[PDB]
Amino acid sequence: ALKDPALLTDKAFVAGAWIGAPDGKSIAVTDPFDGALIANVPDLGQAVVAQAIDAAAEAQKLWERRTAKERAQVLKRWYDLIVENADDLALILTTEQGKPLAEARGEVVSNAAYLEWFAEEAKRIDGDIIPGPNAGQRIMVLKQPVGVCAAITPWNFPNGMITRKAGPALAAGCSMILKPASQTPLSALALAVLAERAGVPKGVFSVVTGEAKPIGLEFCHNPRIAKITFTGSTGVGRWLMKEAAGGIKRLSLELGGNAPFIVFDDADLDAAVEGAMISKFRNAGQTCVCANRIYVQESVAAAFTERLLAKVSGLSLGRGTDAGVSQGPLIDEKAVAKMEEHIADAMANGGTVLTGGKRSVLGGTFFEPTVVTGVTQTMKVAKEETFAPLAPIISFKHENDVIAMANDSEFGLASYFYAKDMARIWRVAEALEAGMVGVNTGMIANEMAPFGGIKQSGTGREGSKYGIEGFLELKYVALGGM
Amino acid sequence: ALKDPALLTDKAFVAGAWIGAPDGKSIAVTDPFDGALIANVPDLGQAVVAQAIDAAAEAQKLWERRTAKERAQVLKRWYDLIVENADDLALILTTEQGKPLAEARGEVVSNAAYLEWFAEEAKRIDGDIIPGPNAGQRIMVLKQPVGVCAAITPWNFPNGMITRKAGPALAAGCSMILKPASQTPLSALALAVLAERAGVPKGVFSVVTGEAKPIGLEFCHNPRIAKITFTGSTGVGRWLMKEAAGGIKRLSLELGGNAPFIVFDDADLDAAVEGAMISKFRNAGQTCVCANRIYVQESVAAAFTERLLAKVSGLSLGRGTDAGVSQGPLIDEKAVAKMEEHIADAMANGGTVLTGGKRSVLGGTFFEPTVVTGVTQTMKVAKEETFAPLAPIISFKHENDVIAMANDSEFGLASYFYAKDMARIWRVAEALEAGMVGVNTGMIANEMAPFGGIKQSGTGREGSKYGIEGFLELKYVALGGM
Amino acid sequence: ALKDPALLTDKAFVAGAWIGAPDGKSIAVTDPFDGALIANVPDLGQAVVAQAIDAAAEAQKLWERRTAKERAQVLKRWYDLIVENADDLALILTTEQGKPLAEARGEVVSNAAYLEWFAEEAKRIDGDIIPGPNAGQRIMVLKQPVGVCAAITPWNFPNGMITRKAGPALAAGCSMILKPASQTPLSALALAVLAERAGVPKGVFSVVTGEAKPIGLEFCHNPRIAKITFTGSTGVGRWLMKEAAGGIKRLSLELGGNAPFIVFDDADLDAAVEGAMISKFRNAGQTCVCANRIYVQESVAAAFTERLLAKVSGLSLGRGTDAGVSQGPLIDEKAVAKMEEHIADAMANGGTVLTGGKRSVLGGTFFEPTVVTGVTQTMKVAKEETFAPLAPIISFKHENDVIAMANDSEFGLASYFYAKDMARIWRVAEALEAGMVGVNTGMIANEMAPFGGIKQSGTGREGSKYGIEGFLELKYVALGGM
Amino acid sequence: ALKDPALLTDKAFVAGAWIGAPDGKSIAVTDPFDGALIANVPDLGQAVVAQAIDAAAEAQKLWERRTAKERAQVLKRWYDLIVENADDLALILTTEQGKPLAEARGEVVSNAAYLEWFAEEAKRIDGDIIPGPNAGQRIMVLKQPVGVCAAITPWNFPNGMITRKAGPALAAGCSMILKPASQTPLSALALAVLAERAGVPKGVFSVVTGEAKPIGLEFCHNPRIAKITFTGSTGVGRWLMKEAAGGIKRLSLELGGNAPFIVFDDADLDAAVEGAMISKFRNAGQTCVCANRIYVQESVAAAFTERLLAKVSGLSLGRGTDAGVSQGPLIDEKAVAKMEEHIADAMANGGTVLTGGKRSVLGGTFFEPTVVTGVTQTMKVAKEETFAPLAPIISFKHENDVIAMANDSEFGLASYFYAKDMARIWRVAEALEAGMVGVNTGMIANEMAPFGGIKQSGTGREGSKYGIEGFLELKYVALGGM
Ligand SMILES: NC(=O)C1=CN([C@@H]2O[C@H](COP(=O)(O)OP(=O)(O)OC[C@H]3O[C@@H](n4cnc5c(N)ncnc54)[C@H](O)[C@@H]3O)[C@@H](O)[C@H]2O)C=CC1
Ligand SMILES: NC(=O)C1=CN([C@@H]2O[C@H](COP(=O)(O)OP(=O)(O)OC[C@H]3O[C@@H](n4cnc5c(N)ncnc54)[C@H](O)[C@@H]3O)[C@@H](O)[C@H]2O)C=CC1
Repeated sequence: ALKDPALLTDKAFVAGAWIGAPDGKSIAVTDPFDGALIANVPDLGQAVVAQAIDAAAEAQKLWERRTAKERAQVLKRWYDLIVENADDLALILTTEQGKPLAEARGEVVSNAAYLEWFAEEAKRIDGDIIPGPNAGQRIMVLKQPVGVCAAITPWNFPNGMITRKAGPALAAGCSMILKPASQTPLSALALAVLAERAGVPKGVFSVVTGEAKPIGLEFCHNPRIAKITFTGSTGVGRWLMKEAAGGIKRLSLELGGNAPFIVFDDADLDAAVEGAMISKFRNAGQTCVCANRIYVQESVAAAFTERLLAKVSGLSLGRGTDAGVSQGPLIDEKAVAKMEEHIADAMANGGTVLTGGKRSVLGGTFFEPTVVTGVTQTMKVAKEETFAPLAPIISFKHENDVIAMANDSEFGLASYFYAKDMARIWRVAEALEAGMVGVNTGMIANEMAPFGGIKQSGTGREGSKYGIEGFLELKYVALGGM
Repeated sequence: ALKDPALLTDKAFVAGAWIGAPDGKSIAVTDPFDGALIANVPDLGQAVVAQAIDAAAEAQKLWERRTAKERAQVLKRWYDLIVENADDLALILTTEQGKPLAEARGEVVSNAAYLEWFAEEAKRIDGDIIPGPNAGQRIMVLKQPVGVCAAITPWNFPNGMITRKAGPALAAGCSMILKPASQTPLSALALAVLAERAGVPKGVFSVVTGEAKPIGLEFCHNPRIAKITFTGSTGVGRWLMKEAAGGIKRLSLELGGNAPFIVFDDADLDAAVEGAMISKFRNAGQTCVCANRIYVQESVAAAFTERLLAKVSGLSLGRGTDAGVSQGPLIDEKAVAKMEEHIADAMANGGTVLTGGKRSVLGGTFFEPTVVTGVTQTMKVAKEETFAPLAPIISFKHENDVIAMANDSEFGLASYFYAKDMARIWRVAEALEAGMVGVNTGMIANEMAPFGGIKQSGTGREGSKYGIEGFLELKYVALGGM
Repeated sequence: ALKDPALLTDKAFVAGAWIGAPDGKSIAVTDPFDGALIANVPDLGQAVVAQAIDAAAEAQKLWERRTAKERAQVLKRWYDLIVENADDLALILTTEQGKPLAEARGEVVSNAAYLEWFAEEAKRIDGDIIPGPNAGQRIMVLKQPVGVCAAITPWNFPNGMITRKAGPALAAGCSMILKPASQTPLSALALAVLAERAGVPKGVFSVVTGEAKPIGLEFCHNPRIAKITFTGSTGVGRWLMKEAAGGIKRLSLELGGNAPFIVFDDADLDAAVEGAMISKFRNAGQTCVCANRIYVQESVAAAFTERLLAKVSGLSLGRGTDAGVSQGPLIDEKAVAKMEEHIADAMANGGTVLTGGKRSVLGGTFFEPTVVTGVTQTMKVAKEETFAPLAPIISFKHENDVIAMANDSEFGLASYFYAKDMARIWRVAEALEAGMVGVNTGMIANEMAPFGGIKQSGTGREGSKYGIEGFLELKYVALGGM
Repeated sequence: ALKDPALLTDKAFVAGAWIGAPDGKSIAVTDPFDGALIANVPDLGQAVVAQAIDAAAEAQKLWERRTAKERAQVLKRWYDLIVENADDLALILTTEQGKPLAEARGEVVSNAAYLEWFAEEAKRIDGDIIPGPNAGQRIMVLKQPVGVCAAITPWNFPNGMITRKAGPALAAGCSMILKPASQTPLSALALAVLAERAGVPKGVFSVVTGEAKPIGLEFCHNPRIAKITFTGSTGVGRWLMKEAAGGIKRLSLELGGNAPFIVFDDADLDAAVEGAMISKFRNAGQTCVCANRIYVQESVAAAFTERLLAKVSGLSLGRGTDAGVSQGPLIDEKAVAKMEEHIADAMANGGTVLTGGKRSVLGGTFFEPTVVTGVTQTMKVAKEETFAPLAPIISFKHENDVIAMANDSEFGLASYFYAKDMARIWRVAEALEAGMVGVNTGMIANEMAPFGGIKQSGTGREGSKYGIEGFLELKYVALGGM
C-alpha cells in the first residue's frame, strides 16, 4: 500500500546502480508482527563489496572537488525528498521493524532533520589563519575530507541512524558505503532510491547487504576505507576496533548504555511520570537512550509508582499499523528471553512485579509492559540493558547515594533526573557520568545537540557543530618565503 | 656538571613521591657517544603501575574540581621553572640522547612553549548554549575532563614529546601517568622534579619506568585509564590499538612518516637548500618530521645538488657537548644497519652516492651525512623511513608526476615543497596527503599549529586550539521544565 | 508584463497591512530609460512611521519568543518565494532602476542567497559556558536580539541591499522597518508581498516610503528603535550618526568607497582586463565596489590598455529589457554632470581620453563608456567616486609606490590587484587599506564573506558568520549559590 | 611612603617620554579625605596632544609588525610588574581617589588580570578560510588592528578601567593614547611608568592630562584616531558620539546604569543580604555596577531589611589607610548634594529612612550609609543613579510586577536577583534587560566575562573572547586565478 512502489526495492545499491548478488544468494526480510515475508535482498560477498569500495573511492575523489554549495544543495534535495515521501518510508519502516506507524513517521522526519542540519554545516567548514612565528611565514589550517567512510547501522532505527551518518560524511565531502542490519535493510534501500533521485553522484552513497562479519572484515581491512562509523552492541564494536587496529582506521562508535532515571523529592511528579513513560516505553524499550533503571527518593516513591502504574495501564499492544497501538513486538525471541531472565532475577532477588511480568496474549514476541518495585543494585537489570519494556524501580534516600548508584556502570550514554533547584540540577548534571543528560525531560533527541556517549558507550558525536569533526582531517600549512 | 643536581634523579615518580623498584631491579642509562653509564632508573612491574594508576585516579578526582585559573597558574609555574633550568635540562638531554647541546636547549625551550600555550588554553574550555527545540527547554554543552590519561613517549625527543602531552591533559583537568622510553628516561624525571616544584598535586603527574610491554598492557587493560596518548613507531601503535580495543579506550597516535621534499623550477634554490639542510639533518635525521625523499625538477636538479653538497660538506660530527658539532651519533646500531641497508639498496638499484655512504672515522654509531643521486621509487628509501642522515634525490619533470610520487606512501605526517606561484602553492599544498605541509620552509614545529598526521601516521593533533579536544568529553544537558 | 501582477503594488507595508498615505500624498516612480511613470507610492509622515515602529516593537516581542527553527523556516520560505518569482522581480527592478534584465535577475538570485544563509545562521546563535571564578559560580553568555531595527537602503541595489539587512535582523529575532530609496521603492514592496506570503508575522517586516529626512529623524529619535542599518552616501551616514547620538543607537554603516585596481607586471593580462571590465562597468559603474582608479605598472600599461579598449568597444547601451544591452542609463542627470566634470578635470590636468568622453547618441542619462589614460593623483577622479563608467588609468613603476597611491584616500571599501607571486599577493593584500580585497578577480560579492569597509567607508559587516553579530546583544549571567 | 617613589610622577607620558606642559600650566591633585595636595600634573593643550597622536600613529605602524608572541610577552611583563608593585599602586590609588586600601589593592590585582587575559588573547587572533564560490577562488578573512585608539577613563576606577582598555588595544596591535580623569590622574601615570619598564615601545602607550573638552575634541577630530573607547557619564558619551560623527569613528561606550536588586521569596536571605552589602556599598556606592534599587517580595521584606540593617550597622567610615575602614568619602560635594536630594525626595514622597540619612560626623564628603524603606517607582532614586551609599527598598508581590519595574529604565548595565528555582532563574535572567545579570551573587567583575551594557548604558564589551573584537577590523580577501 505504497504511494511510490519504487521505494520498496529488492536490490543493493553499488556504484550508483541497482545490483543483485552474482551467485543468486539472498536474505529474506520478514515482518516481526506475524513473520510475513516482505522481500529478498541480495547477500553480497567480499568481492562485490571491494568493487563497491573502489567505486566509492573514485566518487569521493570527484565529490570533494565540488563546491560546498553544490553538496549542500544535493543534501537539501535529499532532505526534501525524504520529508515528501515520509508516509511510504514510515510504512516500510513499520513493516520491517514493527514499531507503531506514528513512531516510524516521527523517526523519518526527526532524522531527516540531520540531513538538513549537515547540509547547512557543509558550507561552514572553515579553516584558520593562525598568527605566524615570524614576519616571513603565515599559517593556514585547512579542513579536508578524510576519504571513504563505511557505516554500519543496527535494526534499532532502520532509518534514523542512516541519516546522521550519511549527512556529515557527504557534507564534509566524504563518500559513504553503508551496510544496514539484515533484519531491517529496506529503509536503507529506500533512502538510497531517494538519494539517487536527489542527485547524489554515482558511488558517493552505497548500500550493501549481506553477511555482517565478512563485510565488516572487508571494511576493516580495505586500505581505501579511511573511517568507519558503527552503531550497535558493545561486543561488535570491540570486534571492529580490534579488527581495524592493523590499519589505524578512524573509528566512531555508539554502543549500548545503561541509562538511570532519578526522581528527587523536589521534582514535578506528573512531569517525572510522563518523562519515564516516553523514555522507557518508546520503541517498546528498544532504544539506546531508553531508561533502564528508575531511581526514586524514599519520600516520593509511592506516589510516583502509583501514577506510573496508572499510565502503564493505558499502553496498548498490537500491530504497528493499528490505531491506538503504542507498543509493537520485540525484534526477536532473544529479546523476550532476556526480558524474562531480568524479570526472573528481579523476582528471585527480592523484587516485586507490580504490573505485567509475562508475554502478552497476542503471542509471538509481544510482551506486557512490566513495572517491578523493590529492585536493587545486585540485580541483573541494574547492570545490564534489557532493551525491553521493563520499569525497575530502585529507592534511595540521599542525592549522593543515587549519584554513586547511577555511576555504578561502565556505560555512559544517557541519564535523566527530575529536580527543580538550580544548584541541585547543576551539581547532579555535572556529577552524572554520561554523554547526554536530560533534566526534567525524557526526550533528548536533537540534530543540533552532540548525541553520543562516554566510557564504554563509544567515541565521537552525532549532530550539532561537533558532528562533522570526525569526518574531517586537519592540514597545517606553513607558508614561508614572505 | 649541573647547576641543580636534583634535576638528575634515579627514582620513578609515583603518587607524587620518589620510589624505586621494590625488587631492586633497574634499567641502566648509557651515553650514546661512548657507552658511559649515567644512572640506574627503577624497573617497575605491573602492580606498582596499578597503584600509580589508582593514585592518578584519586588525584584527577581532586584536580578537576580546581578552577581553570589555578590549573593554568600551576602550568605556567611549571613552564617558568622549565625555562629557568633549560641549561641543566639540555645537558641531561644531550647526555642521554646524544643530540648537540644547542639542539637540546632549543628543544627544551620550544617545547616548554607547549606548556605555556596549554596553560592559556586551560581558561578557554568553553561550553555552548544551543537554541532549544521549544520554549520549555534549553540546551547546554559542557566540556569535561576525560579522566586519567596514560602517555608513552619515545627516545626521539626525551623532553619535547612530554610537554605536548602533559600540558593539554593537565589543562583539561586530566591526570597523566607517563612511561618514557627506557633509552632516555632522565628528561621525564627531571620534568617531574620541576612539576613537583611547580605545585603539581600528588598523583596528577606520574613518571613510571620499566619494561615497555607490561606497562603498555597495564595501560590498555586498566579500566581507570580513560585515554592513552602514544608517540612512536607504527608497529607499537598498532599493538596498542589492538590491545586497547577490549576497553574502548580513546587513543591518540603519532606514528612514523615518509616526508617528501619537492623543489620546483620556480623555487628559491638557496632557500630550498637551507630548508633541506634543516629538515633532513636535524637530530641526525632522527625526527618524525625529517625529510626522507627529496624530489627536484629536472631543470634545477644539478644546481640544487651542487649547493646541497656544498652545505653538507660543512657538517661536523662528534660529541654533542663539543663546540661546532652539528651531528651526533645515531641512537643504536640498528639505525646504522638500516641506513647501510638503504644505501646498499640505492647503490644496487641504480643510484649513485655523491657524498658519504659509510660510517665516520669516529666509530660507534656515528655515520657520515650521505647524499645519493639517482634514487627511484622502487628503492627501499622511497617507501621506508631511514631515521638517519641520508639525502636521496629523485628527479621529476612535471608537477602532477611529483604529486603522484609524493602521495605514493601509506604515511601522511609531513611534506615540504618550494615554489613561488600562488596557484601552484595552493594546488600542491591541497593535493599533498599529509597532516602538515611546509611551503618554502623546512621548519614547521609550532605549539600554536595542529601538529599531527593522517592515514597510518596516526590520529589526533598536538598544540593549537585543537590539541585539547582529545582530552575533553562533551556532555549534552537538556534542561526542561522551563 | 508580470506573471504575478500582485508583485507590483502602490501601497506601503505597515503593521503587516497595505496602507496608503492618510493625506493622499504620494511619490511617483519613473522609468530612467524614458521617464515613463510606473506607480505612485505613499508619502508617509512621521506619525504613521511612529505607529509602524510601535507595531514593529510588539511584533518583535512576539517574534523573539519563537524557536530558531520556526524563524529559519520562515526565512527559507521567503528565500524560496524570492527565487521562484525571480523573473517578475527582475522585471520590476529593471523598470525602476534601469539595469539590464540579466543583471537584475543575477542581483535577485545572488542576494536571496543572503536570506538563505541567515536562515541557516538563525539556528547557530550559540551562547557560551565560561569557566567560573570559584566552585560556587558558573558563567553563561547568552545572545539576545537587540530589538527593533530600522533599515535605510539606496537606489543602487533596489533589491540587493534589502535581503542582506532583513535576513540577519529576522534570524537574530529582531524586527525590521525599512525605508527604501524614493527612486526605486518597488523592489522593497515586492519583497514585502513575498514576505507576507512566506508567513512573516504582522509587524516583523515593514516597508515605509516618504520623504527621507523626516523618516530618518523618526528612526534616530524613537527610543524603540534599538539599531539602525544604513547603506548610502557618506554625508547621509554622517548626518544619521550625528542625529542618533542623543539616543546611543547601534549604527551599522556601509558608505562609499574609492576602489583601486592594480595590475602588476607579473599578472595575467587577459584576466586583468576581464576583471576590470566586470569590476568597473557593472551597473554602468554604479556600485559601491566598482573600481574607480586603475593602476598599471609601466612595463604592462600599453598592452593592458589595448586589450581594455578592445573589450570596451564591445559594450552596448540601450534599454535594459533589450537583448545584447550591457549598459543602462545613469540614475539621473547629476551622475552625468559628475562624470562630465571628472572627464573635464582629467582632460585639463593632463590626461587623454582614449575612448568615449561624451554622452551617447541615445540621449537622456546614457553615457559612453570612457577610457582615459594619463590620469594622475591630483585629479578629481583620483580622490572622488564617479559612480559612472569611466576607466582612469594611472601608471606606476614600483609596488610600494602603488601601495602609497592606493591607500591615499579616506575610503576603505574595496580594492583589486592582479599578481601571481604568493609573497607579493600576501604583502599587497595585507598592506592595502580596505575592508575587501579581490586578488586576481573583479567579482567579490558573496553572502558567505564579510562584506564591509573600513575607515570612512563605514562600520559593521554583511554576510558570513560575522553578519549577525551586530543584531545581537550579549548577556553575561553569573549563576551563584551552587 | 612608597617602596618605589618613581611610581609617583608629575609628568605626562607623550611619545614614550616624560614631558610637562610647555606653558607651565598644571592641574593639582588633592586627597579627597582632607583636601591635601599631592602633585601638579601637566595641563596639555591640543597641539601637544596632536603631536602625541602622530607619535602613536608611527608607533602603531611599527607595533603591528611585531609577532603576536612579542606583544603578548610585553603585555605579560606589564602584568607581572603591575602585580609586583601592587602595594605602591594601591597606596597611590587610595591617596588620589579615597577608597579603602584593601579595595585599592583588590582593584589593582583584579584589573591586572585583564592585561594577563589579553596577553593570552593576543596569540589567538585567528583568521578564517571560507569555502570558495568555485574551484578557481579561495576566501581568507584576516583580522587586522584598527589603528590608533584613544581612551578616556573616569575617576571611578583610576586604575581598573585603564587595563581593560590598554590590554585589548595593545594585544590587537593597536596603539593607545589615554586621557585619565583630572581628579585621579596618578594611577594612569604609574601604569605608564610600569609600561615603559615592561618594554612597551615608545608611542604605543601614552597618557595625556589636561582640560577634558579640548582633548576630547582633538580625539574626535583627528583623522589618525581610528577608535575611541570611553567610560563615564551618559552625557559625555552622547557629546563624544555627536562630535565623532563627522569622522565615522568606531566608538565603544560604557555609560551609567540603574541596577535593580531583586529578592524573591524562594531566595537565600543571608546570601541576599551579603550580596546587597557587596553590590551596593562597595566604593561607597560609586561603581557603575553598584545596585541602585533593591526590590523585595512582600513575604520576605521584613526579615531582609532587618538583616540588612544589622549588616549596615557594621560599616565604618574614615580614612582609606585606616584599619577597619569600609567606607571612604564621596568624590566631591556634588555627590553629597545628589545623595541628599535623593533622600529628601524619598522622605517627601512617602518613604521612611530606616538608617542614616545625613552626613557623618567626620565632615567633608563622608556620608552615613542610608537604608530607606517605602520607596516607590515615582521617586528620583527609582530612575536616577545616586552613586552614593543609599539602599532604597521597594516591595513587590509577583515576579512579573518586579520584571516590569526593573526594566522601567533606559539603562541596561547590571541587575541582580536571588532565587533558587531553575525555571525562575532562567526566566528572570532572560527577561531582565541588562548587559550583565548576577544571579545569587553581588560580585560579577571578571576579565573572562563580557562586561558591558545595553540600551543607553553603551555599546561594546570588555574582557572575555569578545573584548578584542572592537579593536580589530575584518579583511575579506578573495584569491582568484587558482
Ligand atoms: N546501542 C545500540 O545502538 C544498539 C544496541 N544493541 C545491542 O545489541 C543487542 C542485539 O543487537 P545485535 O543484533 O546484537 O546488534 P549488532 O551490534 O550485532 O548489530 C549492529 C550492526 O552490526 C553488524 N554486525 C554484527 N556482527 C558483525 C560482525 N561480526 N562484523 C561486522 N558487522 C557486524 C550488523 O549487521 C548490524 O548492521 C541488544 O540487546 C543491545 O544490547 C542493539 C542494536 C544497536
Ligand atoms: N615517529 C615517531 O614518533 C617515532 C618513530 N620511531 C620509529 O621507531 C623505530 C625505532 O624506535 P622504537 O624503539 O622501535 O620505538 P617504539 O615505538 O617501540 O618506542 C616508543 C615508545 O613505545 C614504548 N613501547 C615499545 N614497545 C612497547 C610495547 N610492546 N608495549 C608498550 N609500550 C611499548 C617504548 O617504551 C617507548 O616509550 C624508528 O626506526 C622509527 O621507524 C621511533 C621513535 C618515535
